[PDB]
Amino acid sequence: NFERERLKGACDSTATAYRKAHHHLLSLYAEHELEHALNETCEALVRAM
Amino acid sequence: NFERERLKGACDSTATAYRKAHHHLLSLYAEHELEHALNETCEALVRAM
Repeated sequence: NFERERLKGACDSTATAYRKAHHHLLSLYAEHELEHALNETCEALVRAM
Repeated sequence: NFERERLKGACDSTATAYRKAHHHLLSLYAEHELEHALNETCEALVRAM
C-alpha cells in the first residue's frame, strides 16, 4: 500500500501536466487560426459595413 | 421676378425630392448587400471564434 500511494500521486501529477500541455497547444492553434482567418479573408464585410 | 420666385421654389422642392429618393435607394442597396454578405459568406470566422 505504501508503494501504491506514491505511484498514484505521481500518476495524478503527470495527468495534470499532460492536461495543461494539451490545453496550451490547443490554445496556440486556436489563436493562430482566428488571427489568420480574421486578417486574410472576410473583407467584403468591411466594405459593406 | 415674380415669375422667377415660384420657379426657384419648385427648384428647391424637386432638389430635395431627388435627394430623398437617392438616399432611400442607397440605403436599400446597402442593407440588402450587408445582409446577403453576412448570411452567406464569413463562416470560418464562426468556427474560429
